[PDB]
Amino acid sequence: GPGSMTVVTTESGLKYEDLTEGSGAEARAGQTVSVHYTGWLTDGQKFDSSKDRNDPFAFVLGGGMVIKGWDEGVQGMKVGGVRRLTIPPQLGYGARGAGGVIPPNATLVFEVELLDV
Repeated sequence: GPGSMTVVTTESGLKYEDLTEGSGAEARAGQTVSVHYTGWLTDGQKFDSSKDRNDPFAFVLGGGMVIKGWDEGVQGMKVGGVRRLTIPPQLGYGARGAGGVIPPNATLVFEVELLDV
């Protein structure tokens, strides 16, 4: 209403939006935690959903198997927290893209949800 639909952008260029506040503990650099990522196309079509495959992305805050948006969200989110990270095709898959599912010049959205720390 007063300005909740705001858009944040880091030095990298990516943009994300807070979905829900976590009701547990916050993650810390060097700590291992398990989170779920929900892929979404520019139209809103879910091309990827680890939640459906029960394959939660578990890693330590500070690794190198994720993107700035992920790290940034991990260094602040808490157990049960929900954060939507939106990254462009230039800072995401690349000018090459995946293939049909996620072509170039197409922004991709990912929903990160903290499961446990």
